[PDB]
Amino acid sequence: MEMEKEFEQIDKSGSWAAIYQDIRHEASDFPSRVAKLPKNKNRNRYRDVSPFDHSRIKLHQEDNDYINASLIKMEEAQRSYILTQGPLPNTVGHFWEMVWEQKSRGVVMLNRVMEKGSLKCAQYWPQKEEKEMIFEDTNLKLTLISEDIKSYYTVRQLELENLTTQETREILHFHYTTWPDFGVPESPASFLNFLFKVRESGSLSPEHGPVVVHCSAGIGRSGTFCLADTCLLLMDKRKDPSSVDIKKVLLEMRKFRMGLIQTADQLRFSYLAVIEGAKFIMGD
Ligand SMILES: O=C(N[C@H]1[C@H](O)[C@@H]2O[C@H]1c1ccccc12)C1CCC1
Repeated sequence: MEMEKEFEQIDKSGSWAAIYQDIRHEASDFPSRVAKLPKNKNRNRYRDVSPFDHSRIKLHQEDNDYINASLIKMEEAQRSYILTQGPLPNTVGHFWEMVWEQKSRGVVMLNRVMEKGSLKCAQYWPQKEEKEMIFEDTNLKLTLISEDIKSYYTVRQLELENLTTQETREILHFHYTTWPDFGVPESPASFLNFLFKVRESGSLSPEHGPVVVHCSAGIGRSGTFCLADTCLLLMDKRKDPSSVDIKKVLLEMRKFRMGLIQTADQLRFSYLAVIEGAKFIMGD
Protein backbone atom coordinates (compact mmCIF):
# COMPACT_ATOMS: atom_id res chain seq x y z
CA MET A 1 0.00 0.00 0.00
CA GLU A 2 1.00 3.65 -0.25
CA MET A 3 2.27 5.29 2.93
CA GLU A 4 -0.12 8.15 3.80
CA LYS A 5 -3.24 6.02 3.40
CA GLU A 6 -1.76 2.95 5.03
CA PHE A 7 -1.07 5.43 7.84
CA GLU A 8 -4.69 6.56 8.22
CA GLN A 9 -5.82 2.94 7.97
CA ILE A 10 -3.63 1.97 10.95
CA ASP A 11 -4.78 5.00 12.95
CA LYS A 12 -8.48 4.32 12.33
CA SER A 13 -8.00 0.63 13.15
CA GLY A 14 -5.69 1.30 16.12
CA SER A 15 -3.29 -1.49 15.14
CA TRP A 16 0.15 0.14 15.57
CA ALA A 17 1.17 -2.36 18.26
CA ALA A 18 0.34 -5.30 15.99
CA ILE A 19 2.23 -3.85 13.03
CA TYR A 20 5.26 -3.21 15.24
CA GLN A 21 5.19 -6.71 16.74
CA ASP A 22 5.18 -8.19 13.22
CA ILE A 23 8.40 -6.26 12.50
CA ARG A 24 9.93 -7.59 15.72
CA HIS A 25 9.00 -11.17 14.75
CA GLU A 26 10.47 -10.94 11.22
CA ALA A 27 13.69 -9.12 12.18
CA SER A 28 17.07 -10.75 11.59
CA ASP A 29 18.96 -12.62 14.31
CA PHE A 30 22.73 -12.79 13.82
CA PRO A 31 25.48 -13.62 16.36
CA SER A 32 27.04 -10.95 18.62
CA ARG A 33 29.75 -13.11 20.21
CA VAL A 34 32.45 -10.43 20.52
CA ALA A 35 30.08 -8.07 22.42
CA LYS A 36 29.41 -10.77 25.02
CA LEU A 37 33.03 -11.64 25.87
CA PRO A 38 33.72 -10.98 29.58
CA LYS A 39 36.50 -8.48 28.83
CA ASN A 40 33.95 -6.22 27.09
CA LYS A 41 31.34 -5.95 29.87
CA ASN A 42 32.26 -2.37 30.78
CA ARG A 43 32.16 -1.37 27.07
CA ASN A 44 28.38 -1.98 26.82
CA ARG A 45 25.75 0.32 28.33
CA TYR A 46 22.85 -2.17 28.11
CA ARG A 47 23.19 -5.95 28.27
CA ASP A 48 20.42 -6.48 25.69
CA VAL A 49 21.76 -4.05 23.01
CA SER A 50 24.79 -5.41 21.15
CA PRO A 51 26.31 -5.03 17.64
CA PHE A 52 26.21 -8.05 15.34
CA ASP A 53 29.64 -9.55 14.60
CA HIS A 54 29.25 -9.22 10.81
CA SER A 55 28.59 -5.44 10.82
CA ARG A 56 30.42 -4.21 13.94
CA ILE A 57 32.99 -1.39 13.68
CA LYS A 58 36.49 -2.54 14.59
CA LEU A 59 38.95 -0.22 16.31
CA HIS A 60 42.46 -0.28 14.76
CA GLN A 61 44.03 -1.63 17.92
CA GLU A 62 45.54 -5.07 18.52
CA ASP A 63 44.78 -5.33 22.25
CA ASN A 64 41.00 -4.93 22.10
CA ASP A 65 39.22 -3.82 18.93
CA TYR A 66 35.69 -3.74 20.41
CA ILE A 67 33.22 -0.82 20.44
CA ASN A 68 29.40 -1.01 20.64
CA ALA A 69 28.83 0.40 17.10
CA SER A 70 27.42 -0.93 13.79
CA LEU A 71 27.79 -0.02 10.07
CA ILE A 72 24.36 0.32 8.40
CA LYS A 73 25.10 0.19 4.59
CA MET A 74 22.05 1.02 2.40
CA GLU A 75 22.86 -0.19 -1.12
CA GLU A 76 20.03 1.26 -3.24
CA ALA A 77 20.01 4.61 -1.41
CA GLN A 78 23.84 4.84 -1.52
CA ARG A 79 24.06 6.02 2.10
CA SER A 80 25.97 4.56 5.05
CA TYR A 81 25.57 5.32 8.78
CA ILE A 82 27.43 4.27 11.93
CA LEU A 83 24.95 3.77 14.82
CA THR A 84 26.45 3.63 18.32
CA GLN A 85 25.51 3.91 22.02
CA GLY A 86 26.11 7.05 24.00
CA PRO A 87 29.75 6.91 25.13
CA LEU A 88 30.51 5.57 28.66
CA PRO A 89 33.14 6.99 31.04
CA ASN A 90 35.54 4.22 29.92
CA THR A 91 34.76 4.48 26.17
CA VAL A 92 35.02 8.21 25.32
CA GLY A 93 38.55 7.67 23.95
CA HIS A 94 37.36 4.70 21.85
CA PHE A 95 34.48 6.83 20.47
CA TRP A 96 36.81 9.54 19.12
CA GLU A 97 39.26 6.88 17.86
CA MET A 98 36.38 5.49 15.75
CA VAL A 99 35.46 8.95 14.41
CA TRP A 100 39.10 9.46 13.37
CA GLU A 101 39.68 6.01 11.85
CA GLN A 102 36.40 5.94 9.88
CA LYS A 103 37.00 9.49 8.46
CA SER A 104 33.61 10.78 9.64
CA ARG A 105 32.81 14.48 9.21
CA GLY A 106 29.75 14.68 11.49
CA VAL A 107 28.42 13.34 14.82
CA VAL A 108 24.61 13.37 15.37
CA MET A 109 23.48 13.32 19.06
CA LEU A 110 19.74 12.84 19.77
CA ASN A 111 19.72 12.76 23.61
CA ARG A 112 20.63 15.04 26.51
CA VAL A 113 23.46 14.04 28.87
CA MET A 114 20.86 13.82 31.72
CA GLU A 115 17.26 12.69 31.09
CA LYS A 116 14.66 11.49 33.62
CA GLY A 117 17.14 12.44 36.38
CA SER A 118 19.78 9.85 35.29
CA LEU A 119 22.90 9.99 33.14
CA LYS A 120 22.27 8.83 29.54
CA CYS A 121 25.85 9.35 28.25
CA ALA A 122 29.19 10.84 29.26
CA GLN A 123 30.08 14.52 28.74
CA TYR A 124 32.36 13.57 25.85
CA TRP A 125 33.06 16.97 24.22
CA PRO A 126 34.45 20.22 25.70
CA GLN A 127 32.07 22.97 26.79
CA LYS A 128 34.56 25.91 26.74
CA GLU A 129 37.04 26.94 24.03
CA GLU A 130 39.91 27.36 26.52
CA LYS A 131 39.34 23.95 28.24
CA GLU A 132 40.27 21.29 25.70
CA MET A 133 40.08 17.51 26.31
CA ILE A 134 42.93 15.00 26.00
CA PHE A 135 42.16 11.26 25.68
CA GLU A 136 45.37 9.60 26.82
CA ASP A 137 44.38 5.99 26.10
CA THR A 138 43.95 6.76 22.35
CA ASN A 139 46.27 9.82 22.03
CA LEU A 140 43.71 12.35 20.74
CA LYS A 141 43.05 16.02 21.54
CA LEU A 142 39.62 17.63 21.11
CA THR A 143 38.95 21.41 21.11
CA LEU A 144 35.69 23.37 20.96
CA ILE A 145 36.02 25.94 18.08
CA SER A 146 32.50 27.50 18.02
CA GLU A 147 28.96 26.81 19.18
CA ASP A 148 25.62 27.96 17.69
CA ILE A 149 22.62 27.43 20.03
CA LYS A 150 19.16 27.43 18.42
CA SER A 151 15.72 26.73 19.84
CA TYR A 152 15.57 23.01 18.97
CA TYR A 153 19.23 22.07 18.37
CA THR A 154 22.84 23.20 18.77
CA VAL A 155 25.66 22.93 16.17
CA ARG A 156 29.28 22.85 17.30
CA GLN A 157 32.54 23.03 15.38
CA LEU A 158 35.23 20.79 16.93
CA GLU A 159 38.94 20.19 16.13
CA LEU A 160 40.20 16.62 16.52
CA GLU A 161 44.00 16.19 16.56
CA ASN A 162 45.82 12.89 16.27
CA LEU A 163 48.68 13.59 18.68
CA THR A 164 50.80 10.78 17.18
CA THR A 165 50.94 12.41 13.70
CA GLN A 166 49.91 16.02 14.49
CA GLU A 167 47.22 15.78 11.80
CA THR A 168 44.03 17.77 12.51
CA ARG A 169 40.44 17.57 11.24
CA GLU A 170 37.26 19.60 11.61
CA ILE A 171 34.28 17.63 13.04
CA LEU A 172 30.70 18.97 13.10
CA HIS A 173 28.54 18.11 16.19
CA PHE A 174 24.77 18.20 15.52
CA HIS A 175 22.87 18.05 18.83
CA TYR A 176 19.08 17.70 18.82
CA THR A 177 18.23 18.99 22.30
CA THR A 178 14.41 18.88 22.49
CA TRP A 179 13.28 15.23 22.16
CA PRO A 180 10.90 14.77 25.15
CA ASP A 181 11.88 12.66 28.17
CA PHE A 182 8.79 10.46 27.49
CA GLY A 183 7.14 9.59 24.17
CA VAL A 184 7.87 11.21 20.79
CA PRO A 185 7.46 14.79 19.45
CA GLU A 186 3.94 15.90 18.60
CA SER A 187 5.02 17.31 15.20
CA PRO A 188 7.95 16.10 13.05
CA ALA A 189 8.70 19.63 11.82
CA SER A 190 11.69 20.39 14.07
CA PHE A 191 13.18 16.89 13.59
CA LEU A 192 12.96 17.27 9.77
CA ASN A 193 14.46 20.77 9.93
CA PHE A 194 17.33 19.23 11.92
CA LEU A 195 17.81 16.38 9.38
CA PHE A 196 18.00 18.95 6.57
CA LYS A 197 20.69 20.91 8.48
CA VAL A 198 22.80 17.75 8.82
CA ARG A 199 22.35 17.09 5.07
CA GLU A 200 23.27 20.66 4.10
CA SER A 201 26.60 20.39 6.00
CA GLY A 202 28.01 17.57 3.81
CA SER A 203 28.18 15.15 6.75
CA LEU A 204 26.01 12.52 4.99
CA SER A 205 27.72 12.72 1.61
CA PRO A 206 29.99 10.16 -0.11
CA GLU A 207 33.14 12.33 0.01
CA HIS A 208 33.30 11.63 3.76
CA GLY A 209 33.25 8.55 5.97
CA PRO A 210 29.87 7.55 7.46
CA VAL A 211 28.15 9.92 9.88
CA VAL A 212 28.23 8.69 13.52
CA VAL A 213 24.71 8.81 15.07
CA HIS A 214 23.82 8.06 18.69
CA CYS A 215 21.27 8.39 21.47
CA SER A 216 21.51 6.44 24.74
CA ALA A 217 21.32 2.86 23.33
CA GLY A 218 21.81 3.83 19.67
CA ILE A 219 18.67 2.03 18.36
CA GLY A 220 15.52 4.08 19.06
CA ARG A 221 15.82 7.79 18.21
CA SER A 222 18.96 6.87 16.19
CA GLY A 223 16.91 4.40 14.14
CA THR A 224 14.24 7.04 13.48
CA PHE A 225 16.90 9.43 12.08
CA CYS A 226 18.43 7.02 9.54
CA LEU A 227 15.09 5.43 8.57
CA ALA A 228 13.58 8.83 7.74
CA ASP A 229 16.67 9.96 5.81
CA THR A 230 16.92 6.77 3.69
CA CYS A 231 13.17 6.67 2.88
CA LEU A 232 13.17 10.30 1.70
CA LEU A 233 16.26 9.70 -0.48
CA LEU A 234 14.60 6.65 -2.12
CA MET A 235 11.47 8.70 -2.87
CA ASP A 236 13.68 11.17 -4.80
CA LYS A 237 15.61 8.49 -6.71
CA ARG A 238 12.77 6.24 -7.91
CA LYS A 239 10.35 6.70 -10.81
CA ASP A 240 7.45 5.77 -8.51
CA PRO A 241 7.86 7.32 -5.03
CA SER A 242 4.75 5.53 -3.73
CA SER A 243 6.68 2.26 -4.09
CA VAL A 244 8.83 3.07 -1.02
CA ASP A 245 7.81 0.66 1.77
CA ILE A 246 8.94 1.97 5.16
CA LYS A 247 8.48 -1.42 6.88
CA LYS A 248 10.70 -3.12 4.27
CA VAL A 249 13.40 -0.43 4.63
CA LEU A 250 13.33 -0.86 8.44
CA LEU A 251 13.71 -4.63 8.12
CA GLU A 252 16.68 -4.09 5.75
CA MET A 253 18.32 -1.79 8.33
CA ARG A 254 17.71 -4.39 11.09
CA LYS A 255 19.99 -6.77 9.17
CA PHE A 256 22.84 -4.49 10.38
CA ARG A 257 21.84 -3.57 13.99
CA MET A 258 19.24 -5.09 16.32
CA GLY A 259 16.25 -3.28 17.77
CA LEU A 260 16.00 -0.22 15.49
CA ILE A 261 12.78 1.64 16.42
CA GLN A 262 12.03 0.71 20.05
CA THR A 263 8.27 1.39 20.34
CA ALA A 264 5.11 1.51 18.23
CA ASP A 265 5.04 5.28 18.91
CA GLN A 266 8.49 5.64 17.33
CA LEU A 267 7.23 3.66 14.32
CA ARG A 268 4.22 5.96 13.91
CA PHE A 269 6.46 9.01 14.30
CA SER A 270 8.77 7.71 11.54
CA TYR A 271 5.79 7.38 9.16
CA LEU A 272 4.69 10.93 10.05
CA ALA A 273 8.17 12.32 9.41
CA VAL A 274 8.52 10.71 5.97
CA ILE A 275 4.99 11.75 4.94
CA GLU A 276 5.49 15.41 5.86
CA GLY A 277 9.02 15.47 4.55
CA ALA A 278 8.00 14.24 1.11
CA LYS A 279 5.77 17.31 0.66
CA PHE A 280 8.47 19.80 1.52
CA ILE A 281 11.01 18.23 -0.80
CA MET A 282 8.90 19.24 -3.80
CA GLY A 283 8.66 20.16 -5.63
CA ASP A 284 7.35 21.72 -2.52
O1 LIG B 1 46.66 6.13 16.22
C1 LIG B 1 46.25 6.91 17.08
N1 LIG B 1 46.93 6.97 18.30
C2 LIG B 1 48.10 6.13 18.54
C3 LIG B 1 48.52 5.97 20.12
O2 LIG B 1 49.88 6.37 20.33
C4 LIG B 1 48.42 4.41 20.29
O3 LIG B 1 48.98 4.01 19.01
C5 LIG B 1 47.94 4.65 18.19
C6 LIG B 1 46.75 4.04 18.78
C7 LIG B 1 45.58 3.69 18.18
C8 LIG B 1 44.62 3.13 19.03
C9 LIG B 1 44.87 2.95 20.38
C10 LIG B 1 46.10 3.33 20.98
C11 LIG B 1 47.03 3.88 20.14
C12 LIG B 1 45.01 7.77 16.75
C13 LIG B 1 44.23 7.27 15.48
C14 LIG B 1 42.92 7.22 16.28
C15 LIG B 1 43.73 7.35 17.58
